[PDB]
Formats: sequence, C-alpha cells, structure tokens
Amino acid sequence: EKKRLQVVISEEQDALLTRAAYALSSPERAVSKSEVVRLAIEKIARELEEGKAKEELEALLKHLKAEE
Amino acid sequence: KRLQVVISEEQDALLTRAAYALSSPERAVSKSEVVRLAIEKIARELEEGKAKEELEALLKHLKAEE
Repeated sequence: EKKRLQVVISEEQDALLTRAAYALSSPERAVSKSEVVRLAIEKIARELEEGKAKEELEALLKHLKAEE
Repeated sequence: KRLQVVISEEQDALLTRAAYALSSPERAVSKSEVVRLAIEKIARELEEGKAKEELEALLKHLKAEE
C-alpha cells in the first residue's frame, strides 16, 4: 500500500527542498522533505494534466538535463 | 547527495504517468528527473507567492491521506 523511492539530487536541489519544507511548515503544521516531494509530484501532475505549463516545464527540463 | 522518499501508490502512479508524458522517443525522462523537476517547479511557485492556498489545500489532503 506504500511505494518507496530513491532519488539522487544536486546540492542546488537539496537546498531548494530544504527551503521549501521550511516555507510550507509552521508551528501548527510540520512539512518534511518527503512531504514536499509528494506535494511536488501532485502539483506537477496537475499542471501536466491541465496542459498550461508544459512549455516552461520543458525549458526547465532541458536545463536540468544539461546540468546532469 | 542521495535521498529516499516513501510515496503513495497513487503518487507513484502520478509520477509514472508524468515520466511518460514528459518523455519522447528522442528524450527519456526518468522518475528521478521528474522529481528534480517537480522540486524546482514548486520552489519557483513558492517564490512567486501564487497558489499558496492551492499548495496548502493539496498539502492538507495529502496529509489526511497519509
């Protein structure tokens, strides 16, 4: 009922992840880095389904692959 | 350098579909690449202060389902 995932990430990506977790978190609600990942996956699935971001997503993707 | 994340079967299905959508015969986009993309995209969205309520609602639903 739960899938496990393994991702290697860049120092830039790790810093972005940490900053996002703190931004979403509050004294009332804690957001782990894992929860930011699950949220990012849902949010991007919505944008892909709603068909408005795929051009920007492709520019972001092309730069990401070039760095890798 | 490496990260391990526990994700839902529904979330895994969403990741798989996203990986295939971004991919083409010319370019392969792995699930790991979709996660890197997704982290970058959500950081950008936090920066512009847009869909803060959408992000928090998705977060509330995500946590309820955990």
